[PDB]
Amino acid sequence: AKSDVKLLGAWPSPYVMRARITLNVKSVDYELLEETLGSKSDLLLKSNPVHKKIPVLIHNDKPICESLIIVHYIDEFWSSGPSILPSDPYDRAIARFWAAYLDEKWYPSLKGIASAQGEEAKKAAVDQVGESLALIEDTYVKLSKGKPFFGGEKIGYLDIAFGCFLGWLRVTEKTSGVKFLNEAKTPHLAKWAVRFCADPAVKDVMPETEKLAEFAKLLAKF
Amino acid sequence: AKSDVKLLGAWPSPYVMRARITLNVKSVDYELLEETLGSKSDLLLKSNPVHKKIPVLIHNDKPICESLIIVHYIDEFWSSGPSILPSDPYDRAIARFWAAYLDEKWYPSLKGIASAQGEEAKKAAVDQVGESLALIEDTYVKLSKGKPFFGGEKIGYLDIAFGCFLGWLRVTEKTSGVKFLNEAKTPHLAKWAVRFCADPAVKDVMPETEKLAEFAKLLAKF
Ligand SMILES: CCCCCCSC[C@H](NC(=O)CC[C@H]([NH3+])C(=O)O)C(=O)NCC(=O)O
Ligand SMILES: CCCCCCSC[C@H](NC(=O)CC[C@H]([NH3+])C(=O)O)C(=O)NCC(=O)O
Repeated sequence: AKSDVKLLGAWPSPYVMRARITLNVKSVDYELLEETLGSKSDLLLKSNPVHKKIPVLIHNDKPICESLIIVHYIDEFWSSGPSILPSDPYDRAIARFWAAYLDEKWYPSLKGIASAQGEEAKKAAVDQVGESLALIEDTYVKLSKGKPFFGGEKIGYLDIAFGCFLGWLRVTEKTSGVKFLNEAKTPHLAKWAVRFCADPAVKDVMPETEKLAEFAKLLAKF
Repeated sequence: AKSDVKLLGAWPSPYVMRARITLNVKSVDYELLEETLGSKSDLLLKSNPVHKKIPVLIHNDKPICESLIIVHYIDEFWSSGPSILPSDPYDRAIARFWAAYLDEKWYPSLKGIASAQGEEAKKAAVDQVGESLALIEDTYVKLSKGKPFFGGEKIGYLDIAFGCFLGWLRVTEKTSGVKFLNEAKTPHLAKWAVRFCADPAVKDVMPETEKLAEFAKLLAKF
C-alpha cells in the first residue's frame, strides 16, 4: 500500500522495472520515489549505504536492495498472490540460472555494443548478442512448452528478468542499426515479447522506445 | 544416493565447497567427481554446456549449476532437513544480499591483490579487502545477535557463503604478507571462523591452508 511500501527508482532503469512489474503482479500499491542523474537522494544513501544503487524496496521502513533479491522478497512476502517463482525447486533453479546469466553475460554484452571501438570489435560484439539471443530463444521454447510465458500461463520470474530489458534492447537495435529480436530471427521470442509488453502488470511501466532512446542520449554526459 | 546425487567438483574450489557443506548439513550422501586442471570431463560438458564451470549438482540425472543456486536447490528440495536459508522473508533477503556482495565485490577484490602489478595499486587493493572485511565483521555482529553463526545456533546460508573462502583468504594472507582476518582487526569473525571450521558439516571438506597454497603454486599454468 502507499503507506508501507516505497520503491526507490528511476523510470529508465530495467532493474527498477523488475520491482514495479512484480509489485503490480501482486496488486501491491506503493510509493515511487524517483532518482535524478548526477545526485543521490538522502533516503537512498540511508537505505542502500553499501551500493547506493536503485532499485531499493522499503517495506515498513526496512530496505531491500538488488533487483532479483527484491523480486524474491515480494514473492516470498506476498505469498498468497500469484506465484512469481516456479512451484517446483528444479524449475526454480532453472529460472534463477537464466536470470543470473542475463545479468552476468547477456546485458553486459548488449552494452558492449555501444562501447566497442572499431568496426571489427563492434561486429564481434553484435555476433555475441545474436548468439546469446539464440540460446535464449531455445531456452524459451524448452521452458514455455507452447504456453505464452517462460513461467507458463502467467508471467514469471524469468519473464520479468529478461522482459525488463526489452526497452533498452529496442533502443540498442535502432542505434546500432541491427535487428536482434524479430519474427524472422527469433519467432518464439517475438511472439513472447508481444504478450509480455501488453500484460497489465507491464504495460504501464514499460517505457516507449522513443522516450527511452532520448534519455539514452540525455545520458550523453561523459 | 551415491547413485542419485552427483557433484562435479574439485577440492581447491571454494564454490564447490559451498555445495559439499550444504549437502552435509542435510545429511545427503553423494558421489563426488573431480575435475582436473586443463581438462573438462565429458560429463561436465554435457551438464553445464553454457559455462563449463563447477560445481554442478546432478540430481536424478538433472543438472543444477551455480553454487548459490545449488545451495538454494538443496535447501528447497531437502526441505525437511535443517534449514539453510533463514525462515523469515526479510532475514532471507538480507542473507541473500550479503552472499551476493561476497561474490560481486569481496572475492574479486581479494583476487585483485595477487593480480595487482605495482606496489601501491596493490596497496589500494589491500585496503579494499580490509574495508570489505570491516563491513562483514559488523554485519556478523548485527546478524548473529550473540549467536555463534551468521545463521544463529546452526550454520546458515551466509556462514557457508563466506566461510567457503576462508582457506583462500589464508593463502592470500600468506602470499601477500598481510593479516586480514584476526583477533585484532576482526575479533568476532576470528572466533566465528574457528567455530565454522570446527563444524562437522565443514571440517572434512575444508582443505588445509598449506595444501591449498601449493595448489596455488601449481596454478602456474600462466
Ligand atoms: C541509468 C539507467 C539505465 C542504465 C542501466 C542501469 S539501471 C539503474 C542502475 N541500477 C543498478 O545498476 C543496480 C543493479 C543491481 N545489481 C540490481 O540488480 O539491482 C543505477 O543507476 N544504479 C545506481 C548506480 O549505478 O549507482
Ligand atoms: C580454482 C580455485 C580458485 C577460485 C575461483 C575459481 S573456483 C572454480 C571455478 N568455479 C566457478 O567459477 C564457479 C562460478 C559460479 N558463479 C558459481 O558460483 O558456481 C571454475 O569453474 N573453474 C573451472 C573453470 O572455470 O573453467
